[PDB]
Amino acid sequence: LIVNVINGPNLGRLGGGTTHDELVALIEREAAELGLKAVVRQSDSEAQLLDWIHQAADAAEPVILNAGGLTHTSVALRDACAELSAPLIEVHISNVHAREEFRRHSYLSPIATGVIVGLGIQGYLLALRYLAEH
Amino acid sequence: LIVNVINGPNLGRLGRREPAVYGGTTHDELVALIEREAAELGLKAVVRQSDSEAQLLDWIHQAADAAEPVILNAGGLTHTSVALRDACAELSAPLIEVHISNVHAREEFRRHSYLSPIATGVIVGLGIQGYLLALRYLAEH
Amino acid sequence: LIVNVINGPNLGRLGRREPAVYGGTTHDELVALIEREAAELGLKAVVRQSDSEAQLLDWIHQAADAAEPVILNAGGLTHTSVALRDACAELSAPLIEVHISNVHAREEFRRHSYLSPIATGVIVGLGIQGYLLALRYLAEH
Amino acid sequence: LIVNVINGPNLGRLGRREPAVYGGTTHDELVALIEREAAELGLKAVVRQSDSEAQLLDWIHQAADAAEPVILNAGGLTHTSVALRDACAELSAPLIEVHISNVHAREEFRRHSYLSPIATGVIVGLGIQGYLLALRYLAEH
Amino acid sequence: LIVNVINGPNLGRLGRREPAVYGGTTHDELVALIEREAAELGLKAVVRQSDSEAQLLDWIHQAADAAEPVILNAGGLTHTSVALRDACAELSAPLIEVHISNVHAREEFRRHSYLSPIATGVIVGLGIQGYLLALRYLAEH
Amino acid sequence: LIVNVINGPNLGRLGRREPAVYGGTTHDELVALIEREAAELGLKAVVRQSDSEAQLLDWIHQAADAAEPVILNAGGLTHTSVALRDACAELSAPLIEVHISNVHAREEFRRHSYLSPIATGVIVGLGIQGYLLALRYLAEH
Amino acid sequence: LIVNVINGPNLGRLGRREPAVYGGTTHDELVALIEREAAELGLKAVVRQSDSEAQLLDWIHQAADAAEPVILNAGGLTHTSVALRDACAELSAPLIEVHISNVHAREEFRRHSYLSPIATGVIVGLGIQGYLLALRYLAEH
Amino acid sequence: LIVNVINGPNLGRLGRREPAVYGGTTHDELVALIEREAAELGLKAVVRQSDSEAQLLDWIHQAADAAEPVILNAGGLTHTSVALRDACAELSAPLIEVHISNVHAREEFRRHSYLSPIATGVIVGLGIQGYLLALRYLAEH
Amino acid sequence: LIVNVINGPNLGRLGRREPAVYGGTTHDELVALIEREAAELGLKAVVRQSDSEAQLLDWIHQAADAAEPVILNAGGLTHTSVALRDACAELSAPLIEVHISNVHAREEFRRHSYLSPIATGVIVGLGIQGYLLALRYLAEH
Amino acid sequence: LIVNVINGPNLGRLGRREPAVYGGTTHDELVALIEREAAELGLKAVVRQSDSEAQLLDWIHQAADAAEPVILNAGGLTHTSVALRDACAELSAPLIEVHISNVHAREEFRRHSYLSPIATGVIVGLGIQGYLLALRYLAEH
Amino acid sequence: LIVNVINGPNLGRLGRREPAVYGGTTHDELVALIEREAAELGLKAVVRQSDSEAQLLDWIHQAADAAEPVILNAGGLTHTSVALRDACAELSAPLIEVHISNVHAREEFRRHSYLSPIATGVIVGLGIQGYLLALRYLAEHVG
Amino acid sequence: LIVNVINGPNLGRLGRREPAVYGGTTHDELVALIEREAAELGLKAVVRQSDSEAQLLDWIHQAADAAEPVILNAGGLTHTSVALRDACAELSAPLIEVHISNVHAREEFRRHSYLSPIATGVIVGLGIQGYLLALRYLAEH
Ligand SMILES: O=C(O)c1cc(O)cc(Oc2cccc([N+](=O)[O-])c2)c1
Ligand SMILES: O=C(O)c1cc(O)cc(Oc2cccc([N+](=O)[O-])c2)c1
Ligand SMILES: O=C(O)c1cc(O)cc(Oc2cccc([N+](=O)[O-])c2)c1
Ligand SMILES: O=C(O)c1cc(O)cc(Oc2cccc([N+](=O)[O-])c2)c1
Ligand SMILES: O=C(O)c1cc(O)cc(Oc2cccc([N+](=O)[O-])c2)c1
Ligand SMILES: O=C(O)c1cc(O)cc(Oc2cccc([N+](=O)[O-])c2)c1
Ligand SMILES: O=C(O)c1cc(O)cc(Oc2cccc([N+](=O)[O-])c2)c1
Ligand SMILES: O=C(O)c1cc(O)cc(Oc2cccc([N+](=O)[O-])c2)c1
Ligand SMILES: O=C(O)c1cc(O)cc(Oc2cccc([N+](=O)[O-])c2)c1
Ligand SMILES: O=C(O)c1cc(O)cc(Oc2cccc([N+](=O)[O-])c2)c1
Ligand SMILES: O=C(O)c1cc(O)cc(Oc2cccc([N+](=O)[O-])c2)c1
Ligand SMILES: O=C(O)c1cc(O)cc(Oc2cccc([N+](=O)[O-])c2)c1
Repeated sequence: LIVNVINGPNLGRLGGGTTHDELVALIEREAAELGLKAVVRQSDSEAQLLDWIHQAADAAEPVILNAGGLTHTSVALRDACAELSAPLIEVHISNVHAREEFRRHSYLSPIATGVIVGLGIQGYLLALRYLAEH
Repeated sequence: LIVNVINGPNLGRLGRREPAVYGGTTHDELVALIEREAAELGLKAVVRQSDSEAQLLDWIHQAADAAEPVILNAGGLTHTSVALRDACAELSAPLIEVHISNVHAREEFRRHSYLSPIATGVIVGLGIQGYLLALRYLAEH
Repeated sequence: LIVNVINGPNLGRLGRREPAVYGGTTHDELVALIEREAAELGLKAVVRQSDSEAQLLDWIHQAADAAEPVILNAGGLTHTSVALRDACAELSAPLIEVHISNVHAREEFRRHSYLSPIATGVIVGLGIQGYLLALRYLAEH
Repeated sequence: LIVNVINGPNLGRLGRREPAVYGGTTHDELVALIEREAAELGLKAVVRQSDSEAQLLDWIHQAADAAEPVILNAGGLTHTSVALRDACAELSAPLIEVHISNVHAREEFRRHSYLSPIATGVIVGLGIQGYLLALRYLAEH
Repeated sequence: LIVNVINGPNLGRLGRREPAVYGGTTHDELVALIEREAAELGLKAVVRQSDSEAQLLDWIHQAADAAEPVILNAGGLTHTSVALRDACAELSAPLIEVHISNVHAREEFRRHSYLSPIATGVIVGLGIQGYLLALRYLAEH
Repeated sequence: LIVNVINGPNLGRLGRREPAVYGGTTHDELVALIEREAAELGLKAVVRQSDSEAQLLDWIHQAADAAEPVILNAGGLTHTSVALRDACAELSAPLIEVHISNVHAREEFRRHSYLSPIATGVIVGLGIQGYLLALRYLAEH
Repeated sequence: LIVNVINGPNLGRLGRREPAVYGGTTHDELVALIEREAAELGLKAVVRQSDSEAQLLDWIHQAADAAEPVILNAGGLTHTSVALRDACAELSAPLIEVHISNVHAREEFRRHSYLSPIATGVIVGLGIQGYLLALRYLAEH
Repeated sequence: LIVNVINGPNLGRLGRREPAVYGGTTHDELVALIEREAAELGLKAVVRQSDSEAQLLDWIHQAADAAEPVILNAGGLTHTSVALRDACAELSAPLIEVHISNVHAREEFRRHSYLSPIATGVIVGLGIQGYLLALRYLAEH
Repeated sequence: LIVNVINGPNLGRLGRREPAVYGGTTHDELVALIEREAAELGLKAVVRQSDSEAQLLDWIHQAADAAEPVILNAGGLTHTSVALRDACAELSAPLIEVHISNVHAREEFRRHSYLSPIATGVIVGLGIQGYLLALRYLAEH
Repeated sequence: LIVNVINGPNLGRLGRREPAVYGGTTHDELVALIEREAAELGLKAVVRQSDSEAQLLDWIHQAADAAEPVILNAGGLTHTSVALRDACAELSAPLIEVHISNVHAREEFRRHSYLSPIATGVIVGLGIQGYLLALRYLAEH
Repeated sequence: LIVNVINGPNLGRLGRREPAVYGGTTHDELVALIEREAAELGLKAVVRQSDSEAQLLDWIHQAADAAEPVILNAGGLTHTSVALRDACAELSAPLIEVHISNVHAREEFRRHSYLSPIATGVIVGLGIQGYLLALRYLAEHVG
Repeated sequence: LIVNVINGPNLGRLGRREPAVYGGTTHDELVALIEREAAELGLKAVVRQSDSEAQLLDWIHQAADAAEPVILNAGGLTHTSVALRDACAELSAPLIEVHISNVHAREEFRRHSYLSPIATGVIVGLGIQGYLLALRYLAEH
């Protein structure tokens, strides 16, 4: 089945050392090393993430979500994310607890299945093979 | 490469209580899943639990001297121990903090960790599968 | 006369989610309700929904320049957009903030709203009805 | 059938100057007017006012036995009474919190309320009519 | 040999509402229970409930002046009333704060008390038996 | 020319206890002291006392009507009662808050008051003379 | 039927200090005192003291399995130990927190406990006798 | 009997800026007024004003050495200066803190003083007569 | 060199609204003014405005790519957006944060900025001229 | 047309180290830089520095008497001195608070100013040129 | 005669990693420094380290019962232990609390201590010599 | 080597004031004890005292241009003065904060210091012997 990998603001600026296009490629290759198909999408717009997230709620598909800094400010994002009936994994490339004190709070974490933080790009792959239990 | 998995207070219990939250797999079963699964990655995994803060510091020092990676679920001490943060700050190999359960979905005092700011990173919410994934990460630093 | 009923993010999507919190009626059903009711009262409701702050602001700006009353349920944005608040502060005719659910009976953070300080009034927890009680008011003033 | 409208401290003083923020309507006019509209909706209003906490509680307890609805403007006690909060908690018919001024547009302390969380909804800053709209809510259920 | 058992606002409704937090047995039977038990220990119990803060302060003053010990469940007034604390602050005989429910296992606000700092002791969450245990302490003092 | 002198909860008990913290002069002695002073200043002083919040409010309402100055010691309601503050916000004539002890040298919670922001002035720590000095102030306007 | 009395750090030197804040009663005198009164009520007290969190933790584990009750005085860990809180969360029999002193009359840091929200109830500031009253609650259930 | 009237920073500009706020009376006019009150009261008052913190401490020292009461309006330093507070704590004779305007009807930072806690009492918001009333209080001690 | 002037939400409504808070100059005038100054110093000024967080982000990215300096006014996103902050973080050229009004004179919530920490400098409350002074700096480096 | 530039504590040490946060030019060189720069604008600048708060206040007073503008760099006093604030709150001509370094990128206590709400505007983080641009703002409106 | 010198969690790793921040002296070497310094002054120091809070508490009761001075560096526990503060409150002989690093130059949570308020005095940031100056303090008083 | 011993406000009154807290040695004696002790250690120690912040800033600048160690007790300035902090940040030789009394056992606001973060070290509450121990440490370098 399908896994939605949604990246938030500033994530298209990637390049860790890997770029975003390279990240789409490693996520997909792996997904396929499992019975999984991955759809990686990226936008700097709250309304666009909102859209993708609704689309995943109607589909009832897992979502992986690294929301950038909206992790820390968006409730809109949280509320439309609660409805998700499949797992939600929150991913942060860098360790947000080792930075400014405001990064140590997330409107998403409470409603996520789980959260992976600070393990780099591999945060994405790790999450995929949590999901591969359905 | 050796890997240290260290489990703090109350992890000896498990999954003898609170299946809804903490799972249902025994601590023994867990030693066995971690070990077999690490062998399968080409690592050797030493796993221990202890309810004793002093003992966890000892093992963490040992890791520091031997320069080995650490997978640490400090349990309750996660939210209270500065002593434990300090011993871990010494580690030069990766330290991953693990939570079986999703702390951000419980009492607010659990949303705070003295260790996170000093780990390489954190897994929370993913159940037992959370170790193992930490293994995979370490498997290629 | 003319009244702009603005609904923010995750609205739309009404009736397709926790019926325990938001009722079971659609966004298309609510609008029918709103604009039938507005006639009963000799006004013309204009009802819209966007998940885009930028969009919601455009609408506010428009109601400011035509000096039309606004009934606004800003959804999530309510607890976060100083921007959204800055737009409504310019309104020269009444502004009524409306929440479907009772925000005072949920997570503590839904209890502060950037918009209320600068609204004429606020209706919370009266369900979908809240919009129609907002209409009237209005009708009077 | 019966709907209990109840006002707290200083509301006897309505109309009679203080009207930059509370209006020119006296309390007996408001009584007349809530009953005028209540009748015109099929309901029978019982409007009462007291400066006494113990009297307010006593009225609330009686509604909780009669299983009648309560529209409550507790004035200043909104912001401080847990006693008033608790008495309202047992109400099985709707409770509607109502304020004449926009509490969010004044002193910071006025922005908290012990009542909201355990009420069905709140109406704030609509003036008098705040009351009439709560009656409208009730009539529709 | 004389002991005052003073019950604050809402306690009169004990019964009667939410059997799962406050208990099944009503206020009259609480009186009756307490008086039999105070007699057993060779004490005369004067149990009294009011919804009126001024009434409570008065009872308290009488107790100060007669140097009688006092057992107190202030109700909502525990978290809010400095007057009450000031009345209490002058008892020469012991003063025991009692609450049927575990306040700490509830809303944040219930967890602060004006009374505890100037009380001899505090008994909480032990149900209606808390009053009886309070009588034991006094019998032996 | 009438000055209202108004003492809230526990001032009934002045002199009866706490010799160092409040002094040995009783409420009656105070009432007399205050009347003498008034009629040496061209004034008429009515001194009342109540442990009831409702009564205090009533008296405030009556001063607001007659446009008369108030010297007010609210005791424990100073720190807690928003109802009081609002009643007081309506007086056309000067309001002077008075405290016998130095509230600033005691528990934290006593250092804040709801009254002073809306009072002409506050005299604190000056013991019984507070009232007589406040009288003098009013004699001068 | 068996009751677990568990005392934490510092409690091993009762009476060896401060007749003022705690009793003039030693630990063994208290153990004798507890065992005896326990027998009177038809129970089996097992009183046990440790300065060690790890050892406290394991006594709690045993009691959770044995499905026995627990009277817990954790000492300073009361205010510091999430691990202690978490071990107790699992007890099926009642948990009752006991404190010789009235903690609420001391440093503000002593006025918060991690234990209380998960306990059947709490007894504070009633000296050595707080344990004997705890036994009475359990004899009763 | 010598009283010391000390005025801190900005006070030399009275009358020349504001009010009211600070009244129309100038510092020179206040000097004459305190000289006439001092005569009427049968004592002495030495008024001095300085924008300098160290000047103020020196004067305060001399008063602590000469056992003289102090009346102090310390201007901005009231809110910020621990130096002045320590200096004041030493006074054996009474210390009355005076503020011309009502500090409680302004910015929240004005509502905290470092002086009130170690002062005999505080007069606030009676304008310039504040100084006069405090001189009268000292004419008892 | 080329300077980017970016202006976020509501800045297209330069009065239009609130003359005494933001000034009488419109956005179109500001552009022309900015361009005279640019030209008068030999720079190119690109001025652009949007009510969209995504847009501003995107303009920021292409300034980061072009290594061009940015004179930014996020107008409200300033207080709320950490995303916006993350984008400016990559600016290698200098970043000037500009506010037309003095935010320190306004509600407290305007007094924190997520941007200031990473800005080169900040100019606040000099009205439209803030932008001009910010070019003048970029001219001199 | 005089403009007063006022520098507070430690600004006499400009360029005597550190590199780094404040720049290489010393206070004597800046004094002259500014005077030259005011003359090219037709202003006449008086630059003064002092480490004495009284001095500063005396200086602000003369500007208040002369209706003259003021560029103030209070240094450390900015975060601490309510006395400076009130001084300044009386200037009828523009007040520009200037800081050489970017206070928002240093310790959190440096992000708050008592001056800012009463200045006309604030320039932060543009180094020595801060002063130069404040003159430029002043050569207008 | 006797001074109890007690070190808490983590002090066993002094100078054995990392810093800089805490000097480059081993705990063993510190034990020696303090003991020779204590002899020069005509005192006998007992120097103990433990990562175990029960062990720290235990040494403290003993110091309380013997009425001997404690010079204490509780390391991690300083910021978190109420258990430790209560045991220490019993000391009627002088209690001087020591820190090798400057706690006020570091993370906020390190700037509060449950121990300072019941200590005679505190030395912070004077490195290893913190300990010696406390010994000198004890020895300039003495009757 | 020359060591600068700087004492702030109120420390000239040392020894003639609550010896309970500051002990009974005067300030002149203190000068001698320090001078003497410094000689046997082989250092020249200049000791200075002022109540004036400017005077303290100046002494520190001199020490900073000299590159000489400072032993500093700012008294009350420690908790308030940022100006003082910044003057000390500039010192290249070690700086020792010294407090005669144990600040951690007095009022809470004394438990913070603007100086400790930037000082080599602090000695607190070991009385006057603290200044000597600061010399002893400086001789070691
Ligand atoms: O994945 C994160 O660790 C993360 C955490 C955040 O608080 C924000 C965030 O978005 C970005 C914030 C800055 C930069 C980049 N980037 O792609 O170079 C992404 C990413
Ligand atoms: O792994 C966690 O998510 C976790 C988080 C905590 O805040 C504490 C914690 O330790 C336990 C706390 C209680 C029980 C069990 N258990 O083994 O059923 C473990 C574990
Ligand atoms: O109208 C509300 O009660 C409300 C309150 C909020 O704090 C957020 C909010 O946005 C929504 C959040 C989730 C769902 C829906 N919906 O109507 O399907 C709306 C709506
Ligand atoms: O209904 C209110 O808006 C309201 C809110 C309060 O916080 C207090 C309150 O009581 C009053 C407070 C002041 C005046 C009047 N009055 O009827 O002129 C009423 C009324
Ligand atoms: O006894 C208590 O547990 C208690 C705790 C409180 O915070 C308030 C209190 O007063 C009441 C508050 C609500 C209800 C009832 N009641 O007797 O049904 C009593 C009672
Ligand atoms: O809340 C106060 O700080 C306060 C201040 C007062 O001057 C009076 C007051 O009411 C009383 C509070 C306690 C005692 C008495 N009394 O006259 O025995 C009165 C309370
Ligand atoms: O039992 C208590 O009231 C208590 C409360 C505390 O905050 C701490 C505590 O641990 C102790 C702390 C100091 C002494 C003793 N003791 O039994 O001599 C016990 C005990
Ligand atoms: O006496 C006061 O009300 C007062 C309170 C303060 O917080 C500061 C204060 O200092 C002054 C602050 C500004 C002006 C004047 N003045 O007399 O022209 C005095 C005066
Ligand atoms: O939130 C602010 O502090 C803020 C400060 C500004 O200088 C601008 C700003 O954005 C605006 C918010 C509201 C209106 C207008 N406007 O251009 O009339 C701008 C917001
Ligand atoms: O001008 C500033 O940016 C500034 C900000 C402060 O928080 C304090 C301040 O005073 C000084 C603080 C340290 C040094 C110097 N100096 O002249 O080298 C000045 C200056
Ligand atoms: O002595 C200190 O400055 C100190 C301060 C602390 O906040 C903790 C502390 O214990 C240690 C904390 C970490 C390391 C080491 N060590 O001996 O390398 C000791 C020691
Ligand atoms: O030396 C101290 O511990 C100290 C701490 C302070 O917070 C202030 C302080 O200044 C003094 C404050 C009051 C008196 C005296 N004195 O020398 O009698 C000094 C001194």
